[PDB]
Amino acid sequence: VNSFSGYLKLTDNVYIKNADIVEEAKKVKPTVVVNAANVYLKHGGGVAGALNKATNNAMQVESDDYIATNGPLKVGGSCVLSGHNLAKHCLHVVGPNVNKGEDIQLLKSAYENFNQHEVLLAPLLSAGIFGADPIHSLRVCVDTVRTNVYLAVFDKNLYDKLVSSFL
Ligand SMILES: c1csc(C[C@H]2CCN(c3ncnc4[nH]ccc34)C2)n1
Repeated sequence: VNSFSGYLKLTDNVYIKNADIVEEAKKVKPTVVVNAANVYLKHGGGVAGALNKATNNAMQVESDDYIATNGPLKVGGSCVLSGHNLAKHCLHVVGPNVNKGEDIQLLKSAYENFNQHEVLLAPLLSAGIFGADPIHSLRVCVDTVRTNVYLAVFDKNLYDKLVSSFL
């Protein structure tokens, strides 16, 4: 028994809610919150810019040191950094950017990173400003992640659409 509240159960291991991931994180303080990162860990908008603002820019400061030491992530890759005031850890995961010509099959690789963590609070990936279809994306999540994932969907019309169209 964990502390997530109000989620709809989609499968044995996937749960969903119409919620802002930042508000969910502040309330639950989960072991792992997933960020929808880019390869440079430049947190400008969407999930990344909202989480980072909620950390008072501490996430960006930590991220810039990570990049200076290690170089960029791979599309489909991830790194574990601090969760600051939002979670114990933040798993920064890079989904493909279809508006950069990046292969959408890399979305499955991106979700595979979630399997290294028993429980996660996460958004939908190479959703929002990353330009992917949020049906196909939910489907890849369900068919790839085997650990327990709590999805926070910010847009109400996407959520109602995702739930009503979920096979
Ligand atoms: C509607 C318009 S763009 C879009 C797709 C993604 C971009 C923003 N995303 C979030 N997901 C969960 N919590 C969040 N909090 C802030 C942003 C956000 C999903 N949904």
